Amino acid sequence: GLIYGNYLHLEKVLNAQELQSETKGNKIHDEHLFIITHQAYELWFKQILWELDSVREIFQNGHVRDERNMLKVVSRMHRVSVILKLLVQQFSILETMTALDFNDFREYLSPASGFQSLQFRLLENKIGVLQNMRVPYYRDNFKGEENELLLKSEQEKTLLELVEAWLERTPGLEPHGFNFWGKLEKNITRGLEEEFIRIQAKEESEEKEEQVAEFQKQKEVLLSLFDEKRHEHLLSKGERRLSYRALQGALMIYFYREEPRFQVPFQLLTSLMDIDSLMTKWRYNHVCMVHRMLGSKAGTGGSSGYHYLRSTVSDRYKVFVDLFNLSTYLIPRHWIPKMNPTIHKFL
Amino acid sequence: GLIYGNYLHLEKVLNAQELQSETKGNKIHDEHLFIITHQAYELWFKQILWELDSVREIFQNGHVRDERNMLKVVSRMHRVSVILKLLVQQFSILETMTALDFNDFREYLSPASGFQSLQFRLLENKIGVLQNMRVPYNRRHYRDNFKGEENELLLKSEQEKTLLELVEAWLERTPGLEPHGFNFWGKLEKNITRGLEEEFIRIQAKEESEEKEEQVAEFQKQKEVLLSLFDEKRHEHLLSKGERRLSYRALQGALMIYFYREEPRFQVPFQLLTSLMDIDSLMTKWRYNHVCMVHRMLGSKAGTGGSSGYHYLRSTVSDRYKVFVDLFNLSTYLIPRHWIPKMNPTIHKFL
Amino acid sequence: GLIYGNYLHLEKVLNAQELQSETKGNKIHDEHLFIITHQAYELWFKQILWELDSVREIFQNGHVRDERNMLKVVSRMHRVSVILKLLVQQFSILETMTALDFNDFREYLSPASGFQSLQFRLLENKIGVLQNMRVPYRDNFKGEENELLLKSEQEKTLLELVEAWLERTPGLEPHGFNFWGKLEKNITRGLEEEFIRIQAEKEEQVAEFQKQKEVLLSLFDEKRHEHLLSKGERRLSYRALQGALMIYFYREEPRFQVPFQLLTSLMDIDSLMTKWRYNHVCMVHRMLGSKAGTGGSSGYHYLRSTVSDRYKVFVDLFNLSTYLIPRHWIPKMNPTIHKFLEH
Amino acid sequence: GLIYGNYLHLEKVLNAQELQSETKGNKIHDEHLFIITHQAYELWFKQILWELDSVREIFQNGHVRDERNMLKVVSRMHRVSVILKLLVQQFSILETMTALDFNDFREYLSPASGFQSLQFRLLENKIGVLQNMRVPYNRRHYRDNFKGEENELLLKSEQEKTLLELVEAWLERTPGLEPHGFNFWGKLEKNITRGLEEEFIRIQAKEESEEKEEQVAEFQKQKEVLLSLFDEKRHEHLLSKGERRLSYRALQGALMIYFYREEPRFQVPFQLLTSLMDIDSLMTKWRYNHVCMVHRMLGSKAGTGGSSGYHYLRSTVSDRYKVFVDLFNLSTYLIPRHWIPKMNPTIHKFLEH
Ligand code: HEM
Ligand code: HEM
Ligand code: HEM
Ligand code: HEM
Ligand SMILES: N[C@@H](Cc1c[nH]c2ccccc12)C(=O)O
Ligand SMILES: N[C@@H](Cc1c[nH]c2ccccc12)C(=O)O
Ligand SMILES: N[C@@H](Cc1c[nH]c2ccccc12)C(=O)O
Ligand SMILES: N[C@@H](Cc1c[nH]c2ccccc12)C(=O)O
Ligand SMILES: N[C@@H](Cc1c[nH]c2ccccc12)C(=O)O
Ligand SMILES: N[C@@H](Cc1c[nH]c2ccccc12)C(=O)O
Ligand SMILES: N[C@@H](Cc1c[nH]c2ccccc12)C(=O)O
Ligand SMILES: N[C@@H](Cc1c[nH]c2ccccc12)C(=O)O
Repeated sequence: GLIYGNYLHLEKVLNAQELQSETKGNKIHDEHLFIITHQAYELWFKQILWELDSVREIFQNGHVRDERNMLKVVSRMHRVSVILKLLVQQFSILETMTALDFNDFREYLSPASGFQSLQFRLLENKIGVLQNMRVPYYRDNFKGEENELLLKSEQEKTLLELVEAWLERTPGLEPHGFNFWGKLEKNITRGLEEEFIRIQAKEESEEKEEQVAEFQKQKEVLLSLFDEKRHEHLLSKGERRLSYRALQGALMIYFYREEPRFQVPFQLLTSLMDIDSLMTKWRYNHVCMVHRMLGSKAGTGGSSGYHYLRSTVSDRYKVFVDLFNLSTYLIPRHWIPKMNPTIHKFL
Repeated sequence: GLIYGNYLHLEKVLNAQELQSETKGNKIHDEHLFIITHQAYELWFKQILWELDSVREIFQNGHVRDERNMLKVVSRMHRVSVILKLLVQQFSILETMTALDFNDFREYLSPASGFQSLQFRLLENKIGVLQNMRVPYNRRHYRDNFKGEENELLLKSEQEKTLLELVEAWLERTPGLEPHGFNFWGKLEKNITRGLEEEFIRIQAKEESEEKEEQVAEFQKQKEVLLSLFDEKRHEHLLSKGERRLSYRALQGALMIYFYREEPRFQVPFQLLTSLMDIDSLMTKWRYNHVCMVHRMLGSKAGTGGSSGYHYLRSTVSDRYKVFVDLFNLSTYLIPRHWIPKMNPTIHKFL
Repeated sequence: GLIYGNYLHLEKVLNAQELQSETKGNKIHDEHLFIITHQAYELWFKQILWELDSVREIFQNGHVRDERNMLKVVSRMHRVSVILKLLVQQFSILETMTALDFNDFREYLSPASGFQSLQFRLLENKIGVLQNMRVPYRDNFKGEENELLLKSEQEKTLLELVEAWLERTPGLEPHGFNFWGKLEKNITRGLEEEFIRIQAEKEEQVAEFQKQKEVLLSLFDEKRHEHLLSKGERRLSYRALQGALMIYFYREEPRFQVPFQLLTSLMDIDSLMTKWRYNHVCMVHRMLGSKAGTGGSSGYHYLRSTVSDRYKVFVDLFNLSTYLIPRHWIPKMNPTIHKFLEH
Repeated sequence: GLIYGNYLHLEKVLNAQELQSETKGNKIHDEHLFIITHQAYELWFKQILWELDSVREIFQNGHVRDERNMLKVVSRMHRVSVILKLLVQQFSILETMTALDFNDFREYLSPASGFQSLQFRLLENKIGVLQNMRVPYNRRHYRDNFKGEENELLLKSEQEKTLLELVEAWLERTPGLEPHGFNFWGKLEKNITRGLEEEFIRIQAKEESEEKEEQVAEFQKQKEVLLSLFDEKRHEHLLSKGERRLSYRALQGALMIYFYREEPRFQVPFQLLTSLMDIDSLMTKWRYNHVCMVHRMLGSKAGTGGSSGYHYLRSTVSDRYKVFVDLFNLSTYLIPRHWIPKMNPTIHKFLEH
C-alpha cells in the first residue's frame, strides 16, 4: 500500500517551485536555489514549532512535575538546538549565489519579504521575545487566520513564562527547608569580610589600592544579587525577564547541578542558553549575507535592510538573558552553602 | 502584490505533513521529525538535479566550448558539493531520534522505503552510475520500484548523456593532446622513460647494501606502473572490467589539466575536476553517514524496502559507485615536476 | 604576572614547525599546512585521552557507583564526541592541498607514517579495540612508547569498565524485579498471541513472523552469546547486555535517564571514530590513488579495510536494536520498582 | 629514518600543557581543555599568517602580474576561508565547559588575556585593520600589551603593505579602465544616465496614484545613490573618514571585475574578490561566536585583560574591523544587466587567455 513519495506528499513538496522570473518571461537560474533555500528553512521552522509546542504543553499540563518526563523535555530542546545549528550552516548554500545573479531576479520579489514569515514570528513569540523590546521598526504584515495565530502566540504562555513557573518550584528554596537564599547571602557576606581582612593586612601600595578598588566593585555586584527592588526595577525596564524567585531556582540548579535531581534540569538550562545563542547566530549569519547581497540598499519589506538587521543582533532578543547573566555571581566553591546528608537524600 | 508565503507556495510545502501513526489513531511525536527530514533531503535533491541538468545542457548544447561559461560551470558544480556537505551534516538532526522512539512508528511505514526515492536514482544516473556498477541486489530491484511517468523519467536519466559522458567528450578536446601540436602524450612517454633511466642510474651507483636491494625492487614497481599508463590495450581491458570508466584520450586530457593547471586556460578546468572528485567523495560520505545511522536504528533487521538493511547499505559504500574513480586513480601516475614536458613561449601564448 | 604566550607555552607550540623539504634544500609551501594539520589532530588526540582516562578512573576507583558523578561522566564522553566531530570536519582543511602539491614534498616523509601515531593507538586501545581483531602495530614503536602501549592493552578499557557497571544495573536480580525472566515470558506470550492473530499478504506474513520469532528468542540463548563472544563478534558479557537493554526500555525512569545518554554517547564515539577513518580514506584516495603508503601498507586499500565493525567496540549497543519489541510487551513497572528508580 | 613524532616535533607540541591550577596545588580538570583549545587556535593562526604572508609577497614582488599565479593566490585565500570556518566551529568544543567549572580555575589566569595573542593582532594588521579604527578599552593603543621583539614585529605588521593595499594597487591596473581604451567609467556613467532617463519616462507615463508616488520616491532615491558613485570628491571625503578603504580607481577595477566576471581573464579575479569578502565575514563570525560563548562564561564580569568583557567584545562586531567593506558596499550600485556597457569583439579578445 504505502509508497515513499505518497507518504512524504512529494506531489506537493516537489511541485511548489514557481520562478517569478519565469512567470514574467525572463527565467533566471539562481531563483530556483533562492526558493528551495527558503522552503527548507520553513520546513525546519515547522519542526522547531512542533518540538517547542510539545515542550510548552508538557509544562502547561503539569507533566513536567513528574521527573520521568525530563529526558523527553531535554532531548526535544537539545533537538531544537541541533536543527538551529543546521539552519546557521545552511546560509553557506545561498552564499554560493553572487549578488550580481541575485540582482537579475530581485525586481520580481517586491513587495514580498521575510517580515511575512509567519513561522519565524511564531517561533520568536513562543520562545518569549519581549513584544515592546522589539527594535522600534511587525504584525502589520499579517491578516486573517495568520493574524489570529500570531495574537494567540503573543497571548498564550511562552517557554520563558513556563520555565519561570517551573524554576519557582525548584526544591531547596524553602526558607524552613534548605533555605538556599538566606545561607547564600550569609556565606557571600562572610566570604567578602574575610577577603577584605586579608587585603587590608598588605602594605600600602598602588597594587593594594588596585586590589581594594576591584574588591569594592565585586562586593557591590555580588551583594546587588540580594537587592529584590533592584531586580523588580530592571524587570519593569525589560533588562531582566525572570521573576526574582525563578533566578534563585536557576542559581540553585547551577551550584548543585551534580545532585541527581538537578543533572537533567542543568542540561535544560544549558539548552535554553544554546537556543538563544543559535538564534542570534542565525540573525548575524543572515546579516553578513544580506550585506553582500544588498550593500546599503533598502529591503523589499520596507526596512533599511543591512542596518535594520544589525540592530536585531542584540540582547533585546535574548529571552534567557538572565541565565547568561547569572554567571556574573559565580563565587569560590567553598562559599556555596553545604548540603546536609538529608538535603542530599531529598535530591 | 506578491506575498512571501504565496511566492514559496507554503500552502503546499507546509500542508504536506501527514503522520501515518496518527492516521491509524496512534500518533507518535517523532514521526513528524522523520517526515520533515526526508522532505528537506528531497527539496535539496531537486536543487542538485536543477544545477546538474543545467551543467549537462551547457556541455550537450556546446556552450561549454565558449570558455566565458567556465565560471558558471564550476560555480554550479561547487554549489552541488556545498549542498551535499549540508545533506551529510543533516543526518545529525535525525540522529536525535532514538531507535526506541523510531520503533514506535516503524510498523506504519512498510512496505515504503528509500528505494522508491525517484530523485536519488535520477541523481545517481545523471552523474553517470551504470546498471553494471550497481551491487547485484540494487542492479534490477532499483527500476522495479517505479511505474508510469516516474519509470519514463528513470529511462530518460539512463538513456540521456550523463555528466561522465559529457565531461569525457570535453576532456577528449583538451588543448595540447594534438599529436601535430604540443603532442603531450608522446613527450610524457619520452620524459618518463628518460626520467626512469636516470633514476635507475642513480640507484645503481649507490654503495651495495640491503637498502639498495629495497630501492631496486621499489624502482621496478614504479617503472612497471608508470610505463603501464602508455598501454592503451591494458586501459581497454580495465574499461571492460569496470575498473576504469573514462576513454584513454579523456584520461590524457585530465592529466594535461592536472600538470598544466596554473596555465590560465586550465585554471578553472582544474577547479572543475577537483569539484567532480569532491561530489563523488560527498556522495559516498552521504551513503556512509546513512549506514552509521541505520545500524543504530535497525541493528541486523531487514529493511521495509526488502533489503538485508545495514548489510546491503554497507555494500553501496564502494568505488563501484564512484563515477569519477579515474580522476582519483590518476594520482597513481604523478611524477617529479622536472619530468613534466616544458612549454616553450609558443604553447604558453596559446593557453 | 602570567602572560598568554607563557601560559600556553607558545615558545614550544609555535617553534615546532620544520619543513623537511626546506631542511633538504627544496622548501615546498604546502608542507607547512601538512605539519600544522597533524599537530592540531595530535593536540585533540591528547585532549580525548585526558577526558577518556579521567572517565576510566571514575569507573575504576568506584566513584561511578555514586550516581551524582553521572553528569560529569556523560558531559566528558559527550565532549569526546564534539571533539571527534571537529576532527572529522578538519579533513576539509588538508583537502585544500592538491595531490600534485603533496607529490612535491612526499619524498621527504619516508619512512615516517600515521602507523607511528602513539596517541591514535592509545585511543583505540583505551576505548577497547582488541589486538586479535585488528586488520594485519606495536612493531612501529620501541622503549617508553612500546611500554605505554602495552599498559594501554593490559589496563581496563572503557568497554570493560562499562561492562562491569552494566552488570550491576538495578532490576536484573532474579530475586528482585527479574527483568530477564519477565522479558522472556512477555515475548513468548507476545509471539504466540500474534500467531493466533495472523493465522485468523497472508503468505509473506507467516514467513516474516517465523524470521522475527527465531531472532527474538535467540536473545535468551546464553550458550549462543558465549559462542559469538568467544568468536569476537560480540564484546559485552551476557549480563552487561541485559543491563544495556534494561536502560534502553526504562530510559525515562529518572535513575536511567543520564545512563541512556551515556549509552547513546558510546555509540556516537564508535560512529564518529569510523567516520574519521572514512574521511581519512576519501582524502588518501585523491592523494595516493593506488600507490603504497610510506608506512609499508597498500595505502588506500588497507585503510578501507579499517572501515569495518572489527573496530566498532560498542557494536553490541547498535545490534540491541535487532531485538526491539512493541512497548506494550515490555514488563510493566509497579510502584515498588518505580520508587527504586527515582533519585 | 624520519619518525612521525620527530617530524611533527611532538616532543614540543605534546609537552606544552601546564595547568596553572595544578602548579598552585589545586588541579582543575577542564583547564586542560582550555589550554589545548587555545593551542589549536594559535597553530591555525600561524597557518593563516603563512598563507597570508605568501600571498602578500606574490602581490608585493610583482609575481601577481603574471596571471598563471592567480590559481595559487585564490587557492591560498580560499584555504584561509576553510581554516576560519573550522575556527568558528571549534568554539563548540570549549562550550562543553560549564561557566561553573571555568570559575574553578579562572583565578589562576589573571592578568593573562587574548589581548596578548601576538598572532591574532598580526593577522588583523596584515589583512588591513586601521589602528585608528580599533575600539579602545583602556584609553591606549592595543600594542601597549606587547614589549621587545613582539612589539617590534607588530610595528612592522602595521607599517608593511597590508593585503588591502596590495589588492588595491592590483585593482587600479584592472584592464578596461583606461580612458583611451574601453573607458569603462565613461560608458557606465552614460549608460546609467540613459537607464535612469528611460526609467523616469516609464514612471511619468503611469496614471496618478499612490503606486506612482512610491515609484517616483523609490526612483529619485535610486537616482541619487547611483549618480553618487561618479562623485569622486564624495569618495575622497568618505576615504579620509575611513568609511571607505579602497582608492577611487581600485573601486572602479572591482566593479569592472563584478560586471564582466564571466570574461575568462576576470573569472579567477572575481573568485578572489568573493574570497576577500568571505574572510571579512568569517573573521566577524569568529568574533561573534567568541562573544556568545564569553556571555555564558563571564556574564557581565570584567575580563582578566582589563576590558569590560562581554560588552567590549560586542563592540568589536562592527564594520570598523571589515577591511573589504567597499567590496560589500559595491552591491549598492548593481544595475540592470542591459545597462552594463557592451563589449565589442576587440575587448572580448583582450580579456581572453
Ligand atoms: C539573498 C538572500 C536574502 C536577502 C537579501 C534577505 C534580505 C532581508 C532583508 C532586507 C530583511 C529585512 C526586511 C526587509 O526590508 O525586507 C530580511 C528579513 C528576514 N529574512 Fe531575509 N534575506 C535573505 C535570505 C533569507 C533567508 C534564506 C531566510 C530564511 C528563512 C530569510 C528570513 C528572513 C526573516 C525571517 C526575516 C525577518 C527578520 C527580522 O525581522 O528579524 N532571509 N531579509
Ligand atoms: C531512521 C532513519 C532511516 C532508516 C532506518 C533507513 C533505512 C534504510 C534502509 C534499510 C535502506 C535499504 C532499503 C530497504 O531495505 O529499506 C535505505 C535505503 C535508502 N535510504 Fe534510508 N533510512 C533512513 C533515513 C533516510 C533518510 C533521511 C533518507 C533521505 C533521503 C534516506 C534515503 C534512502 C535512500 C535514497 C535509500 C536508497 C539507497 C541505495 O539504494 O543506495 N534514508 N534506508
Ligand atoms: C595527504 C594526507 C594523508 C595521507 C596521504 C595519508 C596516508 C596514510 C596512509 C597511506 C596510511 C596507512 C599507513 C601507511 O602505509 O603509511 C595512513 C594511516 C594513518 N594516518 Fe594518514 N594520511 C594523511 C593524513 C593524515 C592526517 C591529517 C592524520 C591525522 C592524525 C592521519 C593519521 C593517520 C593514522 C592515525 C593512521 C593509522 C590509521 C590506522 O592504522 O588505522 N593521516 N595515512
Ligand atoms: C572561556 C573562554 C573564554 C573567555 C571567558 C574569554 C574572554 C575574553 C575576554 C573577556 C576578552 C576581552 C579582553 C579581556 O578583558 O580579557 C577576550 C578577548 C580575546 N579572546 Fe577570548 N575568551 C575565551 C576564549 C578564547 C579562545 C578559545 C580564544 C582563541 C584564540 C580567544 C581569543 C581571544 C582574543 C584574540 C581576544 C582579543 C580579541 C579582540 O580584541 O577583539 N578567547 N576574551
Ligand atoms: N518536578 C517538581 C519539582 C521541581 C520543580 N522545579 C525543579 C527544578 C529542578 C528539579 C526539580 C524541580 C515540579 O515540577 O514541581
Ligand atoms: N527582502 C529581500 C528579498 C527577499 C529575501 N528573501 C525573500 C523571500 C521571499 C520574497 C522576497 C525575499 C531584499 O530586500 O532583497
Ligand atoms: N573550450 C574548448 C577547448 C577545450 C576542451 N576541453 C578543454 C579543457 C580545458 C581547457 C580548454 C578545453 C572546447 O570545448 O572544445
Ligand atoms: N526502510 C526503513 C524505513 C524508512 C526509512 N526512511 C523512510 C522514508 C519513507 C518510508 C520509510 C522509510 C526501515 O527499514 O526501517
Ligand atoms: N550506581 C550503582 C547502580 C547502577 C549500576 N549500573 C547502573 C546503571 C544505571 C543506573 C544505576 C546503575 C552502581 O554503580 O552499582
Ligand atoms: N603515509 C603518507 C605520508 C604521511 C601522511 N601523514 C604523515 C605524517 C607524518 C609523516 C608522513 C605522513 C603517504 O604514504 O603518502
Ligand atoms: N595581470 C595584469 C593585469 C591585471 C591587473 N589587475 C587585474 C585584475 C583582473 C584581471 C587582470 C588584471 C597586472 O597585474 O597588471
Ligand atoms: N580573559 C578571560 C580569561 C582567558 C580566556 N582565554 C585566556 C587565555 C589565556 C589566559 C587567560 C584567558 C576572562 O576574563 O575570564
